[PDB]
Amino acid sequence: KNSVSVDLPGSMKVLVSKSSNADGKYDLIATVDALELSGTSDKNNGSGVLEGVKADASKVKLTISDDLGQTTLEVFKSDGSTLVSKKVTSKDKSSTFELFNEKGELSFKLITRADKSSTFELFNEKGELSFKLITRADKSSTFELFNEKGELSFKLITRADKSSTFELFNEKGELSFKLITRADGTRLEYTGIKSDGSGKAKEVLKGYVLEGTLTAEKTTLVVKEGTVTLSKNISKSGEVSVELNDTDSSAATKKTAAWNSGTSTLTITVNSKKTKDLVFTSSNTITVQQYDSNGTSLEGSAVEITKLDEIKNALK
Amino acid sequence: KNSVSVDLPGSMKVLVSKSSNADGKYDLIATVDALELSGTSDKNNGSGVLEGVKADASKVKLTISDDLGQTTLEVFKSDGSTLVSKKVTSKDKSSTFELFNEKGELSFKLITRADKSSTFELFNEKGELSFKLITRADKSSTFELFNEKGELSFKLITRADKSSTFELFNEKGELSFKLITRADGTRLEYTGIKSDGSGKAKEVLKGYVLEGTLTAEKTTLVVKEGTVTLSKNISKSGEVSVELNDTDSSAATKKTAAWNSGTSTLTITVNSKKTKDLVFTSSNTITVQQYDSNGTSLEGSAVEITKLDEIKNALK
Repeated sequence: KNSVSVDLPGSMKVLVSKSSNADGKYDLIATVDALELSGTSDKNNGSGVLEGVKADASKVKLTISDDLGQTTLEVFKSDGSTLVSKKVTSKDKSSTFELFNEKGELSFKLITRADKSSTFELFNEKGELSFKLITRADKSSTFELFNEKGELSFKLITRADKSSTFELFNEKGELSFKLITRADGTRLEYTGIKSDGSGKAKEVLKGYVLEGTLTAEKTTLVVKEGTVTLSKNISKSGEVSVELNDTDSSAATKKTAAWNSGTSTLTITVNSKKTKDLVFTSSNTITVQQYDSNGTSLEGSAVEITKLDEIKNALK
Repeated sequence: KNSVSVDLPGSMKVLVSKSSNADGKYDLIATVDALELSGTSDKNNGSGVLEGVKADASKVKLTISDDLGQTTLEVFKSDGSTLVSKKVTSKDKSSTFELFNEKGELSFKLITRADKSSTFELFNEKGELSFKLITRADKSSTFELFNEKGELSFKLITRADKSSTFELFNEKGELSFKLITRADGTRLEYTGIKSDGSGKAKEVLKGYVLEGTLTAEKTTLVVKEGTVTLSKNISKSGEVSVELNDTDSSAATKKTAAWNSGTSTLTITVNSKKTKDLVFTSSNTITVQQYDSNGTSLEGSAVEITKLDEIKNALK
């Protein structure tokens, strides 16, 4: 009737009486949704057990630890045993919530972190895990889906800059198809992936697309023109490196190339003179600039390429 | 060899040869991803069929309708029968896309409407719906998860203003649990929903919660103090209306109340004078203001209630 209001983990509040009762203990009052829960503690700091019974004989039990460092809120059906919901909170939430179905079986679990990381686990009518939503502080995401065989059937990975990774899984739960949408809407598509992770690959750029294969730790993309093969390689890391071979054997026309990962530039040489620099830009575009008749300095401006034809023209 | 470019549905380009080929027909060129497609048409406008073979013998077929109003893009495996992918675009995107597994069965289907809108659909083992994502033009997204019988298992709706509806379904795919989160963070939840819509309902406001019942047409939330019941009804749509009954028989003390929906104000009367205005606001708060001793005008300011007890003091 006169006493203090302490705060509790979860932004809940408890009023403790500052004067004992018959048994030397202290009265607790707290309002869960619309019920006024009450209890008795030896302690006088707001810790203890509070219980209440709903208009529909539904039991509510609220436990606060000695050091006010944890709260458990349990709701039971009218038989005081099979539960409706369970919420556990420390600091600074740090949280775990559980909703059960009308049957007392678990329907979903939400684990919420201090930084505000979610892991959402949802459970199906058979008691298995159907899907999972992971969210980390920066809002980047993982949506995982499962099937009868207790394996992945689909996964979407989002990053706050839009960029995503889209995956589909085969009969045995092995990856068979992957689509990586970049920042700028450029895409890498992987198809027919095998148990050993080999497959077909395809890079969709602005106005043209490059094709090739998937292996071990790399993707190899290839453009052919007469006797020349230009290769773009993307490693496990996402390391881009470029190479060129020419089967033509006459030192007058044979192209040879040098790659410089520092500047992301492939330099083509013919007849001991530099001819072109191909630049692989951080905007997932290629540019092409020619050198002088000396092959010592670059002339004009770098030219942004539009279509596979122009890539082939620089290889001619 | 080549002479005149034409633009096509689904951001493509065809090179039609001005003047006939070797037989009155016209030669056509288009580049689908990394492949040169070639064809011959009667018409010289950019219409016709273009085929080609990938390096892995997969076959590509581009069909452009005679008026340039439909394109059809298809990829087969070697064998030219079992499809890899099928895109059909029109005026003006307006497009459906389809992807098939290694067996030629359908894996996903993306339909994108003219107004940038889109339904996405994912399939399982016996080619039936696992999930659907429907995104309307104004961003509003809808996620639908189906159980292994193709009844609903989970549904999530996010409106343009971040307000949402979260729904869970039972073994018969009837709704059992509904969570409406409003734009302001307040919530309406409904549990144990039966096959006729009835259930328990809660409204989580800032500081307190009101409890009561759901019915085929309406929510009814109920606070009692002594002989008096105050009822908040939220409708089929979402119209709030409030009513008050007092079982008290003495005219000296019995409350009666007038609802005024245009102002969202409940006015309580006792002994033929007005006493209080409960005002239900568009911020989902309640406020109380007393009348002067005449019961003819309002004294002081309106006070915002922060907990249930207060509503209940108001009702004494």
